[PDB]
Amino acid sequence: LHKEPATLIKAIDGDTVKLMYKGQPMTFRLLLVDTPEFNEKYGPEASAFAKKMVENAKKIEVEFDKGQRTDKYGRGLAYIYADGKMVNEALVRQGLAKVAYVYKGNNTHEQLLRKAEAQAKKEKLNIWS
Ligand SMILES: Cc1cn([C@H]2C[C@H](OP(=O)(O)O)[C@@H](COP(=O)(O)O)O2)c(=O)[nH]c1=O
Ligand SMILES: [Ca+2]
Repeated sequence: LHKEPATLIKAIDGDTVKLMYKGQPMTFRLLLVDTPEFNEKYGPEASAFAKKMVENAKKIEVEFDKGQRTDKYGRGLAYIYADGKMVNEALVRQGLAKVAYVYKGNNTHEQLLRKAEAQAKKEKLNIWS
């Protein structure tokens, strides 16, 4: 996989964010994770964590997987990096997201994320508390 440039337009919630990619505004949905909706338990904390991450970053990057790059709602599907750290992974590692929506052929970082989930679960963090 390859990291590509993007810039932040606006934080949205734990697992979606608005970025400019190839010069065009798009909403990205983070691959392989599910954060709680803002209205649910840990939703506000997931949103806050994801917002801090992308707002503090000097460099945002988008990494597509091998399969579909847009979902049925026209959201981009990608792994999002903030100053080299994967947002998808960081949410999971903090117990603010579950590994989820693992579809065949867009699952390159599955085992990396499951390893983070296991560690979050072990330390009983947030969702796992
Ligand atoms: C993460 C992801 C979500 N989706 C679709 C599945 C779900 O369909 P449904 O809306 O029919 O439940 C929805 C979940 O996104 P959200 O968790 O943002 O609601 O997005 C994909 O198709 N591919 C993906 O990789
Ligand atoms: Ca969600």
